[PDB]
Amino acid sequence: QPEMVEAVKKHILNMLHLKKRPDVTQPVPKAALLNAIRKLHVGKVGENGYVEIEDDIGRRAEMNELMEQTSEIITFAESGTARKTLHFEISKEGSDLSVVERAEVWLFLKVPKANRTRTKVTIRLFQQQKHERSELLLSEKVVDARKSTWHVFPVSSSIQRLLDQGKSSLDVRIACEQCQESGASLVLLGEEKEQSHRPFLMLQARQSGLECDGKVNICCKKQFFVSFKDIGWNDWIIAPSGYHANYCEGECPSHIAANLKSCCVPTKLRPMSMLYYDDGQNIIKKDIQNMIVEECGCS
Amino acid sequence: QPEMVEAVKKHILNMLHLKKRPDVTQPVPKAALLNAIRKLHVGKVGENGYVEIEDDIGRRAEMNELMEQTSEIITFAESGTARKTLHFEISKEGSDLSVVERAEVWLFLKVPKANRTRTKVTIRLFQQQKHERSELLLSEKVVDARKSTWHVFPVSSSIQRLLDQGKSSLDVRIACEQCQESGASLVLLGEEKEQSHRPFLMLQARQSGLECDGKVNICCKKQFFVSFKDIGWNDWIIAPSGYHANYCEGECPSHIAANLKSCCVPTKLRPMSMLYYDDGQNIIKKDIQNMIVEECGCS
Ligand SMILES: [Cl-]
Ligand SMILES: [Cl-]
Repeated sequence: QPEMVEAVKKHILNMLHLKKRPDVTQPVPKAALLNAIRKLHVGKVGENGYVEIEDDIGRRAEMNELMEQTSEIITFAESGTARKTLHFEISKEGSDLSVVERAEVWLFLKVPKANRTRTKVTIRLFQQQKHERSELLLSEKVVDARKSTWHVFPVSSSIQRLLDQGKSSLDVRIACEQCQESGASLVLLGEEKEQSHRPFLMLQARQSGLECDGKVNICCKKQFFVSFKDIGWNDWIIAPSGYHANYCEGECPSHIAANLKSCCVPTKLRPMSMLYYDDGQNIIKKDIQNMIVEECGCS
Repeated sequence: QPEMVEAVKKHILNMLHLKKRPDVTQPVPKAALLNAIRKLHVGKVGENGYVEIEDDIGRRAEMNELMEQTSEIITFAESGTARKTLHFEISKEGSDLSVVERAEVWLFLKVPKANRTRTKVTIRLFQQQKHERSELLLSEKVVDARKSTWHVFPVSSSIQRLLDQGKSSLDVRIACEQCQESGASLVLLGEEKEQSHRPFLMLQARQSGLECDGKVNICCKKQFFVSFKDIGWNDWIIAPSGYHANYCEGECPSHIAANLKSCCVPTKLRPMSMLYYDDGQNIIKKDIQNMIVEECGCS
């Protein structure tokens, strides 16, 4: 365990391009430090003097991973069998994704000649479900019918319910009895010169690698969190409080049945930002790549 | 070479969770597509129909790497030997970094009793250089002396010149003859209850792994760019135009003089976003992690 701590310490020093940790010294007073990192927006400070890094690159990494778990699907409407009906055949991708972050229906309201009278019209979207036939109110929206424009119909929860039912098919009847009064018309089939006005459904959805537990020799990640306070480094390391020193252990079966050998290797790496005294007078905010191992696998 | 293309194709399909590429079909008309990805801000379109991804996760990755090459240094002033002089001993970190992105001097103007008369005072910062003694005008700034507040003195180019001269020492004489007229005083030594007003210099600076060239067997990255147009995939792949299929080749010396074996392994991975037809009706924008290999090394 002391050897592990020494190893982690050497690792940190190497990534910071330091030959050793800074000598102890009476540093710049804490008030000065906090004020400086506050004004430069380097570190946000709560009361009692707890410091977090304001522009943490690790948070950006987590955000990127969120994007990596998120897919955006554009489904163009197919003509329905009935009048004023659209068919949406959502890709199987949406079935793999569990959480519906957002879903919109885009319909283009075409107003050939501008009309101020009856400025606003009520558009309704009915999901045609069977078991014989009943209609769900997908969306009831009041829109402006002054000029030709796109209109957006939020249908998040309804698409969520649809996917939860294990379905990716969606037939939509559209109703707008006041539309022609305003001299307006909903482009339901993007045909010919109005083909750039073909309606569509947008769907942004999320989806929601061994760790060493009791696994004997297989390639896995051992989690070893080490607080800087416990290893006597919290004097020159301002932030964060600790370091997730996860590492890859185990052996990997070869390609014997390119390269034959296989190694237990970090397959998922996360960057980490640090705020520290380089000496008694110099505080450094630094962003280090490949600092934290998130997953291990066989090469 | 056809086997390499097949390998890349299989790789892409695997990362997209597809068993094979989508069957050809008469897709949704290009006008509809472009309009849809434009309105949803999924893909920016120039004329002639060239498509780029608007929220490319790869660009975010490049930005993160820029942060990983950038350090921010806070140097607190030490008392000079002369009157109204501050000494800045910049960390050696700044010497490693070549490009000075920005540098500021923060000085706190303390106005005990508010004074509207002589609203503005001229503060000058003189860098005291020798070879006997001459003074450079670091900064000449006109500031408001109504209330006690911080003032920021841009010194980017001057700190750049200092670092270019291979020096990290900086003595600054400060002049403000109009300050006491306005009942103001520059906190030069953050002492006692004014210790949170200790002046400081901020410095944000940048710094500015084998590739297979003719290296026989050492671990390196082979660069293989493949355009989707040339491999007949540009019909269902809307963006980007091609794929940097870089890969790791070579052998790695062992740890014989943990794990003994070492493998040529991607040490630096970059994520890539794709915009593609899942079928004739469904366009998917997806962000894939660990898609592009940027560097290879021995594990
Ligand atoms: Cl130590
Ligand atoms: Cl093919």
